[PDB]
Amino acid sequence: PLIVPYNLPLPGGVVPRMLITILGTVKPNANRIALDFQRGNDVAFHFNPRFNENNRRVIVCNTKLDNNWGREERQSVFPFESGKPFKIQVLVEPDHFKVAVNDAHLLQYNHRVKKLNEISKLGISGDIDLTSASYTMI
Ligand SMILES: OC[C@H]1O[C@@H](SC[C@@H](O)Cn2cc(-c3cccc(F)c3)nn2)[C@H](O)[C@@H](n2cc(-c3cccc(F)c3)nn2)[C@H]1O
Repeated sequence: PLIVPYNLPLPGGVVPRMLITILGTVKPNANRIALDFQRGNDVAFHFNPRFNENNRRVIVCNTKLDNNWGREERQSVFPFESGKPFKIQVLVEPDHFKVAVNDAHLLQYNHRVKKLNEISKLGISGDIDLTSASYTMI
């Protein structure tokens, strides 16, 4: 494969028990990946693996409101590797997004944007070959 950046519409927004699955492969020498769950111009949930921030690998999560980034939430557990295939699963739960990578729980992100049914796009960006992006209800 899909063209990156990729826009996946989420019809009617998100809702608890919606599971979003992203399959791809990290490029060689990757620097960054981003998933952006968007409410119009706002980013309800930005999930941003950084492969070289001051020579460290870190996951940064944040929200962008009225074009302003908020307070970052950081996770140093880092399950991605340059050149390797991955699966990201984002399960919407009542009070947070729950993220697993390669079937292992990674992090939760509490809902800052609370109009879940207005979070109606997922952008997928950065240093990946994107194989598929889809959603289902569990
Ligand atoms: O906030 C999140 C934002 O970050 C900024 S970079 C600056 C901050 O990182 C500053 N900062 C440090 C800290 C902090 C807090 C505690 C400890 C600590 F060490 C540090 N708190 N704030 C970044 O451009 C943003 N962005 C990334 C992308 C993007 C586009 C395409 C592909 C892709 F993969 C990503 N588009 N926009 C977005 O990721």
